[PDB]
Amino acid sequence: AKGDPHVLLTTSAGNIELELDKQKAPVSVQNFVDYVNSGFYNNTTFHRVIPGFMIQGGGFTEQMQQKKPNPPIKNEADNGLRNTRGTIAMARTADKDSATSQFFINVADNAFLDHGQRDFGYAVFGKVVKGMDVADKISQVPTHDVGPYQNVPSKPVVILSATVLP
Repeated sequence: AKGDPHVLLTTSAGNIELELDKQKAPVSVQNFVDYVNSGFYNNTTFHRVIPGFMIQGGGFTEQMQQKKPNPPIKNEADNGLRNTRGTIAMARTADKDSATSQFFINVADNAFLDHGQRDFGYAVFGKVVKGMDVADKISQVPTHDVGPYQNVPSKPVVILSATVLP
């Protein structure tokens, strides 16, 4: 949510500004900023976009090659932050402590993703402060299947740069 560092994602579809919650999600925020500061997210894509749900990125190139990330981090989904529209959270696999570089932006209120009695859920670590219209736009682009992935934009939506703002 409202934490401290701001990050600008400049995409081929427009700009999205993030505010990261360093107080509630210290490990997730540090992890994310290290990826941005190292240039990791430059030329990755939003490889999975689902209208009325979310858009996910930070892992693959245009050619759907997967970049090699750093080691996985502990899940901070029990920090009280919820997966409401306009928040950013960490994607992961089956194990709760499996998140690496991939993140998603909620374009709707997705409470079934929240930490709860049935599942540990997905860690929220910031919010979109500018450019939700862009996030909406990206979620609505034509998609198709590539390899084992569905909902891949037919025309790649590229993160051309990601930078921590002063």
